Amino acid sequence: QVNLKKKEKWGVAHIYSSYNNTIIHITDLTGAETVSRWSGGMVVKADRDEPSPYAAMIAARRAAEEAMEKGFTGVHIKVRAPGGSKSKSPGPGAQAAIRALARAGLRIGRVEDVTPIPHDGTRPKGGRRGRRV
RNA sequence: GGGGAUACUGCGGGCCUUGGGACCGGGAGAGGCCGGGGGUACCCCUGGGGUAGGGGUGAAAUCCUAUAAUCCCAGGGGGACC
Repeated sequence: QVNLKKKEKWGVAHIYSSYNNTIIHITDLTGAETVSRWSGGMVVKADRDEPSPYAAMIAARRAAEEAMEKGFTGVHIKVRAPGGSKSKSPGPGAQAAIRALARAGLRIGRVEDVTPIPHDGTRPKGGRRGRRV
């Protein structure tokens, strides 16, 4: 119980956003201790509705209120679209979730598109012609 | 079968330098080969965290996951690719 004068506790919200779901995941400043992890698939029951900025805001609110219960007055943001051979655009859930966090009242610090981009590229799926849908 | 002409072609000889070849100089270039050193990304293993879903679709399911998954963190390894 260190004598905390500031009560400016800062954590990190890692936001995995894709075209199929979104995961809010709040940790300490390191990232090695988790404090809240909420998903579209927790907050709803329709798979097609998992990605939505609706239910993204809800997952964000639940994770936020849990974290600001536990302390953590502010959060840095690390939004992450899927990997290198997959898509490199996050989705709507990202901006929706950061807006939801600000609404919840956590001081949003610095934001970063921490998306793993390859300097080479493994082969992506779909084959030579892609998805012929 | 003879005789004649000699521009062109051929044959022989000689000269030339414009075509081409050689050389020299400073540059250019993802030309090639061989060696070394790296870059993310991805996958697996280990350890820590943290629990109930993840994934995928037009919508779903197969599949993965409560032996602890997805997510996050620290290490190790791997093969491709720049």
